[PDB]
Amino acid sequence: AQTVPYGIPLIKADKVQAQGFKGANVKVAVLDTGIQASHPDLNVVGGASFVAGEAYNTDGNGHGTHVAGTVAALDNTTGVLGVAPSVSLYAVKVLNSSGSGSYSGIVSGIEWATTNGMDVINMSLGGASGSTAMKQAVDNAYARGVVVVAAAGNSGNSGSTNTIGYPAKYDSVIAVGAVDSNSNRASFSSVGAELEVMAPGAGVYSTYPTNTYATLNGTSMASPHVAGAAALILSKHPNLSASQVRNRLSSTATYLGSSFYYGKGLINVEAAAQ
Ligand SMILES: [Ca+2]
Repeated sequence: AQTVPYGIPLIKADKVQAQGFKGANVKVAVLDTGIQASHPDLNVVGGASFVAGEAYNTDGNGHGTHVAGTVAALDNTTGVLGVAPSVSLYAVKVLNSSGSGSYSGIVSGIEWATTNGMDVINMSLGGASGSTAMKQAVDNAYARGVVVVAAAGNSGNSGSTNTIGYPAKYDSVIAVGAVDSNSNRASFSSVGAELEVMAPGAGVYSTYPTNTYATLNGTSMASPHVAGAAALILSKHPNLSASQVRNRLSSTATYLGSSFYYGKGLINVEAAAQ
């Protein structure tokens, strides 16, 4: 029995897939803690590790295998279902078993992604401070046609103090906030003027270490829904430029309220892709 997480139908991923578009030919790189490549519900085609002592194909934390699952859990008779199940998955390890990464490691991951022709980059990570190297790394990738997607942050909204993290804060990166199954903004979701779009981030079930599946909360779970949506949009319209894919996502987002808390609203892949 394959489970279908609320997240896929909520963003209308199921409608698009039913049309035949599943992300085939689109190269998606997941910049995270790696992925458990042996997971039976995943097909990791390659990648690289910029973390010392850990190869790219193992995940001693769980976070990367979970994010990876939301994007591409295989469409079959077992486990869960990804947003773009026929995508080419590349595991780029830039975070350690503790889920922490240095700027250089991340920067290497971004550069590797660009140099190796990836189509979409997912970054479910973020710090309080940026870096000039990271900004260059991300500007060039996007300018080279790569769709950059990152988690907005899990600092909630205490105050009126823009809590968007980096690299989400950068102009070339799409900042993704999180909503629950009722489409309401999850309390932990970062707010700020850079907040672009929302996606399911509360209570998302996906592939998890050592051939199992678990439920997690966080904007980190939200980002992969958008990365996969970009992959769907690209599989249906391969001649689109990154920003064009970007524009479809924002323009067709379902209005939820003030952008400071919701961006342009909840993504709708069917409207975005047509
Ligand atoms: Ca499956």
